[PDB]
Amino acid sequence: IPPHSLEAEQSVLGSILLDSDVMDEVEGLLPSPEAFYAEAHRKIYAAMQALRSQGRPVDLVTLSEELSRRGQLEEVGGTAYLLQLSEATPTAAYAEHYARIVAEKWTLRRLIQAAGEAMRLAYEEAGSLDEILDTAGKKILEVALTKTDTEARPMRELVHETFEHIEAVRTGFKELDQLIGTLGPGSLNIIAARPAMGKTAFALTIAQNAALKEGVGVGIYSLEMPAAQLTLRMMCSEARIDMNRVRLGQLTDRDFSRLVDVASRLSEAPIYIDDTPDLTLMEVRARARRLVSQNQVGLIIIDYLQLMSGPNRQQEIAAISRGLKALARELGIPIIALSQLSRAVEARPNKRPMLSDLRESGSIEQDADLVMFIYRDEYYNPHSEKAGIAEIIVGKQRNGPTGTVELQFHASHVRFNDL
Repeated sequence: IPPHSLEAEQSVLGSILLDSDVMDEVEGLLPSPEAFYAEAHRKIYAAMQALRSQGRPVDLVTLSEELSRRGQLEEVGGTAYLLQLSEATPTAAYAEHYARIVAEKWTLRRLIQAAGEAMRLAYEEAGSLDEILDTAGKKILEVALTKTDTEARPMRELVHETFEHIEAVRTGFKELDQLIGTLGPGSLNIIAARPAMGKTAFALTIAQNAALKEGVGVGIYSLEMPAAQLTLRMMCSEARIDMNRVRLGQLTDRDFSRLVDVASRLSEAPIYIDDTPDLTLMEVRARARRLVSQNQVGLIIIDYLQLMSGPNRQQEIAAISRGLKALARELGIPIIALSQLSRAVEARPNKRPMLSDLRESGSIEQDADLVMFIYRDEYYNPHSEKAGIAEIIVGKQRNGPTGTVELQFHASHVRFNDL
């Protein structure tokens, strides 16, 4: 008994016949013929597009020519139906309006199908519970995130959307951003370093710059430390208070209000932290979808990869990174995954990481769009003069070349600042 609007479909086709220039507008809201419920209208529309795909004016004459060629001129109702579409509407000025109706009715049908797909998957019982729930959620979430079902999208549709976007997440580090640009939609980004190098501190800075400055929602999978503590660290770091040394009864009335103010700014940030300790890939996916749909979220951080479970430790990690790459794509947002490195990195004179070091943790390099390492000279040389300086080595990216960019690191309250 599927939702549709025969009148709106007719008005759309009819108003295109009255003025083929509305086709611009209409194709925006109705990119794919599948939007049309009536088999007939779907054939008509597909032919009207091909006529634009050939650049020849779409009217009552050329449409019959194109249809009868393919053969459906009678299927669609003859040129008499075509005639009726013309007169059944007095203007072309409302094209957009009727298209919005047709577009919306389709989404409902699209949802009906996705839901029915989930329902059919549960009955079958083929595949583990995790796999069922994963596909069920992917289908449903696709209805809201993808504009069509079309397997291969036409360039015209694609160009329209990219151009629409260029008439209108960043790391926040001005010099790094120059080198790598933004962390693109649907990308896996990897921050890898030896433990205690400051990946988390680094990641949380990005999280704050994105959420507080750019105003983009950011979800954190804090697999290692509990949410409560991660929150204390952000407050205390910002407010310049070493919570590990300084006790409560040792706070000045001044710097106390100071962290209440730092706590005020943080409290308004759209940062969501999930600290469930031992998540599988499937679980992270399932949670991500719930998070992303309940909240405006443009960034996800996994801290850190090696603490995730499997359903060979290299192969589990490689299956995880692959699944995260997929997730990023499915949601159209960047995902940061933090990664630990082997002691292997340290068994050589030049103790700084390089892309090669990653093949030790499986085929992870292949699925990461960006790879950034963190090296500090203080880590392997208590004396050595590069104290306050930390270096971020872009091992792999697509917006520019490789390169080491340097930032300030104050070990005191564990922060990263521009140079």
